[PDB]
Amino acid sequence: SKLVMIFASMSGNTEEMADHIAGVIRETENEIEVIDIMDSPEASILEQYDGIILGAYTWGDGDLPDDFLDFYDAMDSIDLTGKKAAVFGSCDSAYPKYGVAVDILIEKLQERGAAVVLEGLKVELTPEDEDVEKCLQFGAEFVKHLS
Ligand SMILES: Cc1cc2nc3c(=O)[nH]c(=O)nc-3n(C[C@H](O)[C@H](O)[C@H](O)COP(=O)(O)O)c2cc1C
Ligand SMILES: OC[C@H]1O[C@H](O)[C@H](O)[C@@H](O)[C@@H]1O
Repeated sequence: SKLVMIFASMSGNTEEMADHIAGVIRETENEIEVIDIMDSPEASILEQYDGIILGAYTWGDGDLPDDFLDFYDAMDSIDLTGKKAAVFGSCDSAYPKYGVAVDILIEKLQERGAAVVLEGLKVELTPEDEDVEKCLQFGAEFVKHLS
């Protein structure tokens, strides 16, 4: 199957997670295109993939990264019925609205008809060894839902 991952990372923590998850998926008989939100992908591309993984840190007052805002708006016009999806991100418990960008992106995927097949994966700041193993389990469990 053909998969897409779109991630946002300012300081590198969510990108570390993205690279682990994608590297695990690449050891299966599936292809994945990993795209940084800074490179301005259009949301319509999500319609062309069998599975979708989004990654995002949380910013400001429990908001999406600034660079995700246009893409998020454009998601109101796409049809994701049938697709398998999941979301991850790095987080900081110095903030009350912890990792809520993950929850916001999950909600939007649900609204557009995607089957969200995993709980959101939240890691505190830079992954430690146990967090890295959680990234491996996320990728392995995601693939199981593909046909
Ligand atoms: C201005 C600012 C606001 C933030 N607001 C939140 C927040 O509401 N909730 C949260 O979990 N983290 C918040 N964070 C923490 C980042 O999401 C966290 O540092 C994360 O590791 C960044 O991921 P990245 O390395 O991929 O950029 C905020 C960080 C900054 C700098
Ligand atoms: O493409 C836009 C439309 O897509 C779907 O029909 C949504 O359910 C609807 O809320 C939205 O207006």
